[PDB]
Amino acid sequence: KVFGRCELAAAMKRHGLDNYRGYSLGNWVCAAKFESNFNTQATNRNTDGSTDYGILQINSRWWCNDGRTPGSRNLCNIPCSALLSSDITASVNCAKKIVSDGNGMNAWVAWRNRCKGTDVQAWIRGCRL
Ligand SMILES: CC(=O)N[C@@H]1[C@@H](O)[C@H](O)[C@@H](CO)O[C@@H]1O
Ligand SMILES: [Cl-]
Ligand SMILES: [Cl-]
Ligand SMILES: [Cl-]
Ligand SMILES: [Cl-]
Ligand code: NA
Repeated sequence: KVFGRCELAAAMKRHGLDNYRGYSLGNWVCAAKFESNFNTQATNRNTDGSTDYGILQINSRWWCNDGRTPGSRNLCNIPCSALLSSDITASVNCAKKIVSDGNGMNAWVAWRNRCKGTDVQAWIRGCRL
């Protein structure tokens, strides 16, 4: 599923991401925009053999199991395919654990490089929330 911008902001807000660990909703929508272009089916292979999955590009090195990342963890206790569903519950729940692990949203490389320090409120501008 390719979410619309305001459609994804609503779903993130319903699942409790707005100001989760102090990150306003616009941060999460910006992160999704540059990680997956709002596409729940996005995948990308990392150089070390791990793979990032879904709308927030969550990495199999630490957070999910895909059966093909030897030595990795499954800290969110989910198959990585659950992160590709049109329902974003799994991605949001796992995002909440990642963002709580000490490093905030710096765990998302695209957020650090393309959202951090910008007007992230622009990303929820005009949305009925
Ligand atoms: C929280 C998380 O899994 N972030 C990943 C990061 O691990 C990975 O290096 C990158 C590759 O582009 O995508 C995402 O930002
Ligand atoms: Cl915001
Ligand atoms: Cl594995
Ligand atoms: Cl959803
Ligand atoms: Cl933080
Ligand atoms: Na894993």
